[PDB]
Amino acid sequence: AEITASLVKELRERTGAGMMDCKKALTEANGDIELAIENMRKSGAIKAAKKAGNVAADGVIKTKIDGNYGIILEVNCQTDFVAKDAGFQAFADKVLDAAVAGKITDVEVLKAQFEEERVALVAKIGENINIRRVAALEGDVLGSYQHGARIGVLVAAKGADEELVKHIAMHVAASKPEFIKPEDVSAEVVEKEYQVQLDIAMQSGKPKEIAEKMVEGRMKKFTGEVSLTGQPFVMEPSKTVGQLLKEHNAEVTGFIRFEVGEGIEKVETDFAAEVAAMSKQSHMSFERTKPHVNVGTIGHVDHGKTTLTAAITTVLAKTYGGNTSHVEYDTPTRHYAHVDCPGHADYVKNMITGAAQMDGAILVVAATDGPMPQTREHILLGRQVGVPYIIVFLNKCDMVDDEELLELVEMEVRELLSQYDFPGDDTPIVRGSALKALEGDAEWEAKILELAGFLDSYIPEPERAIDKPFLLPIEDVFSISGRGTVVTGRVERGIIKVGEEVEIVGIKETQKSTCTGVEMFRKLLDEGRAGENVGVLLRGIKREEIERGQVLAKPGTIKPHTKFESEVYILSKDEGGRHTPFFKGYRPQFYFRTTDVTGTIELPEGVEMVMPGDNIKMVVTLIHPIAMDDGLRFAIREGGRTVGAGVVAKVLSGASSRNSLSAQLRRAANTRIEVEGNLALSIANDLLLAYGQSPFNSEAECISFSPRFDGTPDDFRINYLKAEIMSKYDDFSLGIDTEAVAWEKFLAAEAECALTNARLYRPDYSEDFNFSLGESCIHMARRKIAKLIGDVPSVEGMLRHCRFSGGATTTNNRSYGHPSFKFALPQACTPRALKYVLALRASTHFDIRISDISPFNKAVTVPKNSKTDRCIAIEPGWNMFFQLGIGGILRDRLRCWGIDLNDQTINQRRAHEGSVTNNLATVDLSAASDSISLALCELLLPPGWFEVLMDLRSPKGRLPDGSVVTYEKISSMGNGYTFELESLIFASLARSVCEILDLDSSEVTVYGDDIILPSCAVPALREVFKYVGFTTNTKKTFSEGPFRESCGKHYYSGVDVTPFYIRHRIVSPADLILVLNNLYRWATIDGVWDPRAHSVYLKYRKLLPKQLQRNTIPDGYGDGALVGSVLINPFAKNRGWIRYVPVITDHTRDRERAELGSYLYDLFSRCLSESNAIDQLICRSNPTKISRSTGKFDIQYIACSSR
RNA sequence: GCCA
Ligand SMILES: Nc1nc2c(ncn2[C@@H]2O[C@H](COP(=O)(O)OP(=O)(O)OP(=O)(O)O)C[C@H]2O)c(=O)[nH]1
Ligand SMILES: Nc1nc2c(ncn2[C@@H]2O[C@H](COP(=O)(O)OP(=O)(O)OP(=O)(O)O)C[C@H]2O)c(=O)[nH]1
Ligand SMILES: [Ca+2]
Ligand SMILES: [Ca+2]
Repeated sequence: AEITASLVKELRERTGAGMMDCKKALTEANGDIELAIENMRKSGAIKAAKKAGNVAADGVIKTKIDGNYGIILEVNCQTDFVAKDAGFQAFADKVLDAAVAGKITDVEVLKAQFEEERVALVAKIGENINIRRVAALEGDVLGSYQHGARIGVLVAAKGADEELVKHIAMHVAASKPEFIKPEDVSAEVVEKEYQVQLDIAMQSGKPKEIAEKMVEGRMKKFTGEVSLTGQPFVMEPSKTVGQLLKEHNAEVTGFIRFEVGEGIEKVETDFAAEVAAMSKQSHMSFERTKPHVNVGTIGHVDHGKTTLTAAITTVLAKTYGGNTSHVEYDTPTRHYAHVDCPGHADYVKNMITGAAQMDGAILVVAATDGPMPQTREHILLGRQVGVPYIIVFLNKCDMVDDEELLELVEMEVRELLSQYDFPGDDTPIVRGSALKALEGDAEWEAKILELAGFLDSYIPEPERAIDKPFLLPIEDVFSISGRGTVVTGRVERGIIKVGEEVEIVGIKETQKSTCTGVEMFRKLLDEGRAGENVGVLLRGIKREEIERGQVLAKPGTIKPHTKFESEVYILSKDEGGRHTPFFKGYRPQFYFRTTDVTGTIELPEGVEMVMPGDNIKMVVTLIHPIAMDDGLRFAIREGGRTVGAGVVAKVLSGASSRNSLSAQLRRAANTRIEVEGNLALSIANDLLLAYGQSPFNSEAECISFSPRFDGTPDDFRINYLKAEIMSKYDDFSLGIDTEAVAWEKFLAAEAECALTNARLYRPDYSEDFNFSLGESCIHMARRKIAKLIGDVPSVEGMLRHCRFSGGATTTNNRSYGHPSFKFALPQACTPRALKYVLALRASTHFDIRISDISPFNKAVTVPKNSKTDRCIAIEPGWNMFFQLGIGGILRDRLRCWGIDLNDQTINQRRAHEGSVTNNLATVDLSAASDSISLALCELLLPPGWFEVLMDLRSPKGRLPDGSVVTYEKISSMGNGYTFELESLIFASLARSVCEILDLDSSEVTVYGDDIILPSCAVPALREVFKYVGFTTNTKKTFSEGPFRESCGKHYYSGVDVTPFYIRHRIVSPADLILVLNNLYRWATIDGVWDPRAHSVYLKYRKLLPKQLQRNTIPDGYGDGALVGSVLINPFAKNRGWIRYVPVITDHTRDRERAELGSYLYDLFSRCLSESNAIDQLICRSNPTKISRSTGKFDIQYIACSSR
């Protein structure tokens, strides 16, 4: 030792400071008990001193009101756990009570008055704490709301009562109103804020008043919303607080709102590379089945917790060979993933959300200080979250010589533990140091190895999924003629062999049956094992008495319940969640395994509001049963949107609306808007005029107007609209205009592939003298293609990418377009394509039948402009099945050239850049995917690929005119890979032009035929394209000037000038609503109208049935309602804190789906899956449902968010 | 009325 036995046996029982701060202040005070007290008392200030250098992010807020004098107080510490401790409560309680009396407002007054007592705890605890600020408020009838402890508010209101200033307090704490009234705002913060926005918009070319008018209406909101007055009342967003006041009788004199840690920093703490940080200082000098265990580390800030998981990692490496920021490390036996629990409220979040589950905590306490008062709250957390086992590491022991004190704290700790029902007597506790464990010190190196040895033995092997009792959440149910009723889904746990009896429990009287079989798309099996997607055939049960939502379990394994208590986390505004709080009523959907189900929730004691971002326990009561057991995760949703996660804790026992409004709307919907002439056009003209431009003279002008690419952005923007807005209208009658031009154009493309097919298979000028650019790019391109693409399409690629999808094939029409009707009905197929089908058939035990074995496809016709149609081709369905495969593989391979064909996004930005910069061109080919001749493909593609492309194409054509074509081009759009093939042809050529000119190939980007490459590359690109068959559309290709367009977006000197198109005779309210929304979106800046267009909007809004004039939805929710402000929608129906606005939909009618074809589509699709801070992993993908579109409209009520 |  260094003293005697228990020399500190009560030198902490009156202090609570460190152990080696009592074996020290009691050695230079020679066993003087009441001396050491003052040696540390006036020395406990150098402590609090060495702490103000530690950021104090966490803490608590307190709130007291004396008759009508109230006070709000922020006394913050630096941790979740300290803020909730018994002590740090008492201190701020008193410092608060001694403030009503001592009516302070100067922080320093109460500060120093306690600065004594406040260096008393800091020492006892170990955290930089203090009283950061204070203020107070006096009014007539004033009140407060205290949101747990994170945040509190003070409201003073004249003319208000008890259940009102409370509600105004609750609101304030939600909507952080930076002012009491719109007019309150600093006529400086705004005299000059109207002088900065006026440039944002006057630079866009907007005329004086237009920009003014616009900036005003927008500054007008910029205040109302940040002002208690112009804020939608949080318990009634239909009306604003402003109106809530004036309406009751009262007004509000003032408010204070405090939130723990406002404007501090909280400087991000990344736990991951952090371990690496301490470790790098000491780095200087088969069987994968193994169990995966999760542990967490929880203790006092730098009691070594950081260093210990750092020591854990290294010492494990020095011996053996081996979410949201986590470090892993290995044992000869098992694998560990380790997290830190820096916060309570933050750990719970991560545990309800599933992002970080605990199998066993390891509590970390330093032996020189022993348990800190707040260690109670650590064991508490584990207790609350219900961490099954806790292991304990005593850190930094070497600095405690009297081994009597080790056995002391060890005993101290073992007490606290069992105070919260953990087995504190029979729990392992290693005594060691991480500090010298890093420093290679084998003596303490072995202590780490010891703790580990426990992670091995005391935290038990987590029960494997395969080992639990079988269970399969039912995604879908089918009746297969002669095979019987089968269900599909993924087996969650256990095994299911054929013959066994299964229980089908879920939503009705749990029923029972027996497993007839088990199969995948290719294999037929006799057992289904955990993690596998299968179909399971039953007997005796019919498909009308099974629902999706139900599970298929081993009998007695699970049971149906309707009520449970649970721990849920509501997502924040930031994380996709709601952006409004909810209260007593909340009635959302709880999505369980594979289905939404609706329920009511009841808050615990003392809580009546809930906000995005906050944890919360609630007792959920569902509208009908669902198999469940403790620990079952669920999502909480609002019409498809996830807004919270949750886990069932304990399961209990279990003991507004508008139908004439619905009909009123339904009827308006089904009306015809009626007028004299051409409304579409009339709208365009009242628009052209409202912007001071000549109207279209005649239907003739609409489709024959060329914009001027000069002048201000504003001047051009409408000028561009004027040339685009009517360009696609399909109902001008005025023209000898047909689709005969479509076939003329088509015959011309063929005629061209003919030419270039001849020219390209014949480049023997019988000479060398002459070297050509076209020739060189083909050669250069071929070589890059082969390196990107391979010799031939990997069986795997072809295997994971072939699929049915979508619309017509040679055998099915629009009505039978769905993938299920492609597996159902026999599909055509090409002579050359037969081996693939037959290969597919040898591939599966299901039926794969060719209907016909023809070489033809159907050229047909769809709309394009007013001037011309577009011919496409409808392919033999089996041929399609395989063209999607190569299409799918080219789609990946293109990624390596920086082309991403899913994301038109990247081609739009580069269009916007080209737009200010002028260093990028946007180029456009004319009859793009009709000019790619056979010859050209064959020069460019590996022969293996080209063969396969010839196998998979449709060789011959079959026109409406009954005639024929033997295709000269390789393929027509309609073909499941011509879009990716044309992308790759175009990219490869333009990249070659890049090298030939010393430009960076990575500057090339391509989506279909929308090509973007450096502006210098274009004249060359032009010539290459001419050589290889293509014709570049000089009109739509821009390599200079202020204009660029790519993939739907059109830019002018960087301002978006993308137009909108009226494609059709507007006839139904929906038609009009749609045009009026396209107007809205094209003429609104952040919800604020250009007034030139606003008048025209208002004018034509009056053509709609009245109810439809005021029925508004937000943006992003479609077009069956006018886009505007949802909080002033009289038909909006708030129902359980989710608001529902009704929108127009197309009335449908159900059709029989093909049971067999829909089940193949399902099983084939699960086959597709196995070849490919988050909880989208809680939801599935849905059953096949067919419907026919009647021309009538309906009204559906859908979920909206206040903004 | 296909392919993205
Ligand atoms: N099957 C099909 N493919 C299309 C369609 N639109 C674009 N693409 C694909 O991208 C390429 C065509 O770009 P487009 O915007 O249609 O222009 P284009 O019709 O070929 O020629 P143009 O410049 O004369 O309009 C080829 C084709 O595979 C379409 O409506 N149907
Ligand atoms: N595969 C396919 N590609 C298309 C289609 N329409 C346009 N594109 C492709 O995008 C390129 C740009 O043509 P745009 O006329 O600006 O229309 P968009 O690309 O469809 O724009 P948006 O996002 O609004 O749909 C041409 C073509 O490659 C289409 O119907 N099918
Ligand atoms: Ca084009
Ligand atoms: Ca294009």
